[PDB]
Amino acid sequence: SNAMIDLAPLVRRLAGTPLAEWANGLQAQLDTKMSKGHGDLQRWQSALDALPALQPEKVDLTDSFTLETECDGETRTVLRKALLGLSPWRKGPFNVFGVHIDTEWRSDWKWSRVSPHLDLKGKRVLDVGCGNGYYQWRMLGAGADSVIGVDPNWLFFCQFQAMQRYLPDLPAWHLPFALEDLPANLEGFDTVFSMGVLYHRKSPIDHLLALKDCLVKGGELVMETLVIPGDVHQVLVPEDRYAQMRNVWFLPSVPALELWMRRAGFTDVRCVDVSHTTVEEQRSTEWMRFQSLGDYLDPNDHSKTVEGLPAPMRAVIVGRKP
Amino acid sequence: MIDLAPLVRRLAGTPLAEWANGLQAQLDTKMSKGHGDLQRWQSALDALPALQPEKVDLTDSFTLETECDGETRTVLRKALLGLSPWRKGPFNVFGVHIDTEWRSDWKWSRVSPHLDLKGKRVLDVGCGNGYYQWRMLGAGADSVIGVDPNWLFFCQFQAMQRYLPDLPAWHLPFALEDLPANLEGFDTVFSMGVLYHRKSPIDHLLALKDCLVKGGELVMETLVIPGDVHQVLVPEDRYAQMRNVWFLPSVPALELWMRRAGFTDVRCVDVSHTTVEEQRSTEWMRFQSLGDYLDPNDHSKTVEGLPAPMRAVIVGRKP
Repeated sequence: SNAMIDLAPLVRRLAGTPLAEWANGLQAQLDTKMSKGHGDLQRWQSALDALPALQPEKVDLTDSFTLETECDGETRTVLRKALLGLSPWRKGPFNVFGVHIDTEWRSDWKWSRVSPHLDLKGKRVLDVGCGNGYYQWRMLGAGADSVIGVDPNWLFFCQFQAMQRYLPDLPAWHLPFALEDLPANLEGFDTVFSMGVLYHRKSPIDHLLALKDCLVKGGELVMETLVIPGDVHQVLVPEDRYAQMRNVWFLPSVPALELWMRRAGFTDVRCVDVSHTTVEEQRSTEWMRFQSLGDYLDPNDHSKTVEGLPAPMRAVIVGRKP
Repeated sequence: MIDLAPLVRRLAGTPLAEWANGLQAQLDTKMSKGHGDLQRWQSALDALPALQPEKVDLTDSFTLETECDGETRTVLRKALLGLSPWRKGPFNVFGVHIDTEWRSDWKWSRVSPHLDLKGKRVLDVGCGNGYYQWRMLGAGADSVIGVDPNWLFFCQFQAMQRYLPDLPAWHLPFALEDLPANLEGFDTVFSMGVLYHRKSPIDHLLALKDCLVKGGELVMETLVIPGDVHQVLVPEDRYAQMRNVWFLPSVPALELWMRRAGFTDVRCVDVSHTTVEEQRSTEWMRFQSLGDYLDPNDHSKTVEGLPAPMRAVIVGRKP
């Protein structure tokens, strides 16, 4: 009972690009996936159905995600309650007609540091593991021609739908697919982002190659992942959990990761941003009640996780497809 | 002591009347036996603030609302945490979100549209903390009795009943075998998450059938495997780290067993493969959960190499 999405505008937008053939089959693939996901989608429909009919008088996506319109107290209460029905909210924050979706992450802080290193104007962008799509909006704010996000999580998809309701003309799409669901050798995006995915992949090199295969020649990869201090030979694989997370594989040093990207065939490879993640930028909130960074750090030594491993440190590395 | 007089009144004139007239004495004795167990949770129950809801929703969720300041909410939260671990739920209790291990709300949404509970006398076998009992009233049930021989589950029900004291739901800390034979007094009986723990799945089905009036309905949920009518898994040792797991039939095998037990109009209404979004450790349930029980390299298997948890809901009628 979630409406089907009309992809005809996406098909129109991708005509005359290497993405055209793929776009021509997306409507069928999306329709099938949403049929199969009907049960899961029902979990969030009452929340989506309760979102009030409002249109922004003002939109900013360049310095934040902020939507403004004339909205009374009663309407704001309805909106706030509907949005809370889509919790937990991880990437953000979103300012939605005076409702502050105070998400787990200050994704805006990180974006602010990365964006000045990139020229997105006129580019077709893919965001891999996009979560709720927060960054897709910001990539439009930085001038992207179009942004497609992929993440096979229905709640993330519904959080994107909530925002797209109020931004229905903008060229951003969220596809509830895994990266492996894209065809081989798509080679159609100008820029690809993979933020927070590499450390969950058994095969980091295959991940890098899959991202390269998404890019046009001359395209750009922006890779963010968990790293450790040290030289080119230092690579951590946890015995069990890392910051209480399962399925954590390789945590290379920055020089190790740069070398792997060169072996995967990227050029102009360099780190643009490194930092230890702070409890100020990642924490539980009213909108994301579950445990968060502070809970996963050694309570006596914030430089270590509860397992005694080096605490979360993220690097952003940029490279080009030669 | 818990006063069962309103239950006795509610059941007068039904086939459950005679049994109800013996319940208070049985409960009192069971609670004597369980005194030592019950003491563990008394201070937490005693710490629950005196509050009464201004708004109650049991139909679309479990949500209770009232005027409550931060200091009372702090006391409420601490008391409720004293009853950890919380498995079935979630409960929204005056702004305190009991984020339980299970999204039992999701499962309820998959099951309830297939059932008509309006005006029915319902028994919930293996009710855990009684979450679904509240939802069954939300769905129009005249009354719900839950049975589960676990003292913590009993105390978790008491915690919610404190705030919903006039609703016709009761939790009995009994095993199904503690009910007399041939009660034949319920319109609908639920057995959710029990069959796989029974050495005798057929005796379980017959015991459930014996609780029902003629024309009554059994809602059966349990762990299953893929395959045809001949596929039946019994683990060599553990299944998803659990001891005492016996039969995991295929859906067609389970339907056949239900027909052999004498049910008619037997049909599977839901099949789902349990995900870590539906079952997980939380601040309210800190012990291990589903993600720890799956093969970390192949989530289609348990850590033992067996097919990963798959649940089926099957409905049948007593002829």
